[PDB]
This record gives sequence, C-alpha cells and structure tokens, in this order.
Amino acid sequence: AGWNVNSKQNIAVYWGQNSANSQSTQQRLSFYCNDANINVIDIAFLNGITPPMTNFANAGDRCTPFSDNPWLLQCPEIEADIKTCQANGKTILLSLGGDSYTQGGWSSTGAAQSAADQVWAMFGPVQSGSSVHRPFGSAVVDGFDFAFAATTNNLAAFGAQLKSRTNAAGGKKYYFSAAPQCFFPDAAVGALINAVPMDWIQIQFYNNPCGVSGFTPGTSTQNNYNYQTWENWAKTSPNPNVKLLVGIPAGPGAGRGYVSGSQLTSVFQYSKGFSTFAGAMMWDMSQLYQNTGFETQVVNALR
Ligand SMILES: CC(=O)N[C@@H]1[C@@H](O)[C@H](O[C@@H]2O[C@H](CO)[C@@H](O[C@@H]3O[C@H](CO)[C@@H](O[C@@H]4O[C@H](CO)[C@@H](O)[C@H](O)[C@H]4NC(C)=O)[C@H](O)[C@H]3NC(C)=O)[C@H](O)[C@H]2NC(C)=O)[C@@H](CO)O[C@H]1O
Repeated sequence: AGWNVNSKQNIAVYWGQNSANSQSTQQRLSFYCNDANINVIDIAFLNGITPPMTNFANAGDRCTPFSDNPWLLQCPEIEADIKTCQANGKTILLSLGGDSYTQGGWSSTGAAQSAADQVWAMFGPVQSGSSVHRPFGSAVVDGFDFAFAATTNNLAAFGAQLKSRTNAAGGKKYYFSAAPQCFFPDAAVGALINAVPMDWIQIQFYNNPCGVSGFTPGTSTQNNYNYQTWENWAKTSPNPNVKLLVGIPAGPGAGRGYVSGSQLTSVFQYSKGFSTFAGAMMWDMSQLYQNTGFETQVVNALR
C-alpha cells in the first residue's frame, strides 16, 4: 500500500535519468513495479516548469514531443506504467528540478502560484476545462518530490500553491517530499521546507562531507554525518511529524560517497535509532539494478 508512515523500511528510488548511462540499464518504469521492497518511485524529471520540459533519458525514445513545445514529451508507456505501478501498490511521485533545471524559479509570488497551477493541471487530475498538455495522459501522480538543486526564486510560494491544490483535492492522498542535500541549511529547498509541510524529506547523504561516507561506525558521536541536525530541524518544521529517509548512491558511479558492507549496515542501524527515521532513498533505479546484490544489502540493513 505504497508509502507507509508507520514503517522504518520504506525505500524510495528515482527512475528516469538512467544514471548507469548504458543502452539497456533503464527498463520501462513498470519493469521495476514487482519489487516488494521498493514502495515509492520518483519519476525524474520535470526539469523545466515555465516553460515546461520533461527528460526521461532513453525512455523519451517511446515518447512524442508536443508540436508547440518540443521539450515536453507525450509518454503513453510511462502513462500506462504509472497506472500499473499504482495497481501494484506503489506510490509514484513526479520529481521537479534536478541538476538540469536552469530556469531559476519565479520573479513574483504570482508567477510561482500560476506555475504551480500549471503543474497541477498537467500531472494531477485531468481538468475538463484545461488546454494544458498532459505528458502522462489520464495517469495521475501520487504527489511531488522537490529536487531543486540551485537557487529557485519564490519556490516557497510555488510549493504552497501546489500544496493548496492537493489539500483541496478529492480521490486520493497526494504526498509531498523534498530532496535537499545533507549540508545544513540547504540553499535550494531550505526556504520551501521551512514554509510548506512535507510528508517526508529524502536527504541526499552523498556528494558532501556530511554524507553516509563520513559516518564513523562503532560510536554514536558523529562529527560529519549530520542526521541528528536534520532530526532537530524536523521536530519544529511546518509538519513536526515529518519523516526522514537516508538517501544514498545505489552504485559507485551514482554519486560521490557510495557505501556498502559494514559501513552501510552501521549508518542505517545508527539512523534507525531516531524517531524521524522512515527508511532509505536511492539514486537511482538503473544503478541499483546494475549493482548486483546491492538492493539485498540495503533491505538487510533496514531490518
Ligand atoms: C551543498 C553543495 O553545494 N554541495 C555540492 C554538491 O552539490 C556537488 O555535487 C553535486 O551534488 C548534487 C546533489 O547530490 C548532484 O545532483 C544529484 O545527484 C545525482 C548525482 O549524484 C544527479 O544525477 C545526475 O542527474 C542528471 C539529470 O539531472 C543525469 O544527467 C545524470 O545521469 C546524473 N549523474 C549521475 C552520476 O548520476 C541528480 O540530478 C541529483 N539527484 C537528485 C535527487 O536531485 C550533482 O550531480 C553533483 N554535481 C557534480 C558536478 O558532481 C559537489 C561536486 O561539485 O560539491 C558539493 O560541495
């Protein structure tokens, strides 16, 4: 039944950017929807908002660009796969931003609110009165992951507008996550996560000295790995019950600070000791499935 707020064994994995970067390393989204251990998948990425742009690496080969927006894709296989994964009990979020989002956000709260309403009309419930293009057709995402990586002006107003629309919606629960890097405070999404309630924060504990590679096994005195800082922040955040996922690279090619073996088991045992801990996040599906035995290491570490 997808995201489980009462579990310490949630696993969120990104799909779409083919980090492993080979012809065969990223199968279609539904290939990965028979994995009992992966209950949340983030589709990466809507890497342009105003104007809209979608990039799904070589999954774009089975999409058709919209005639009036060549950077926006119509993706019938992703549409079908979202519906299949949802039928299979997976929570499917759309990830906004990524390291290729260059638009810098919005100059006004009004522009940010309009942009949020466009994203909601494009990926939320189908709107009968709307002319907006729908990359995933009649599929409806289960929410949004905020993975902005650079200065995004008025991201707080964008997020608050999108949260307003999901809070007003019928049908199903919509989830909000954010993917800050572990450096505290986070420059890209810090203002957003201090203003807008999130269901969980999936912290990138990699590409930075505060990452899992900096964890010191055998002690609960941690000079580098800063989960404790994030837990302290969580308790007074807009959702004081917000959960944290420990985000890690799924292979040595996925990011700096890949860990495995006893370092991996130890940092997860340490993190599991905290009331906010809800499981793991991984970048990304292509790397995870190429890295034989790594998923079993992560599953075994969360037990
Ligand atoms: C606080 C601070 O500024 N820290 C600096 C680091 O940010 C910086 O390294 C960069 O870190 C970000 C965050 O970890 C990283 O982007 C994420 O992580 C992966 C890579 O590990 C990215 O993956 C790429 O995504 C694109 C699509 O946008 C693909 O084209 C490509 O295949 C991916 N590459 C790989 C190898 O997987 C994601 O976009 C993003 N993930 C999420 C959840 O948003 C950047 O890639 C890092 N940049 C560089 C140049 O390494 C670090 C080094 O510059 O310095 C810190 O100080």
